[PDB]
Amino acid sequence: KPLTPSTYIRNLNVGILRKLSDFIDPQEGWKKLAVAIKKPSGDDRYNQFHIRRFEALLQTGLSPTCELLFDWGTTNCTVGDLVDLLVQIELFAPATLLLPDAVPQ
Repeated sequence: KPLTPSTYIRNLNVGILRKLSDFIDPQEGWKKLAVAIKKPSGDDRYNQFHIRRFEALLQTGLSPTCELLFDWGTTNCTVGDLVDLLVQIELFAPATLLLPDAVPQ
């Protein structure tokens, strides 16, 4: 089904998750995203030790972006939330992957 801002991250299909990984895992994109995600209190959702755990996934050939999205997706955050964060951290390519109309041009 076509993505909308309301789609939950936990419902994204394998294909889109893998492609998001291709855009976000390189060049510490996943770490920019991980640091940017806030709890409702405004506090960081992920501390340095959470981030180190995601980092260690490279190198068993695993994707930190996937782990991050799987974990964060347990909060019922949405494609809209993710696109806001991607625009904020200037990872425009995966933003356009998900919601091309939501991206500043």
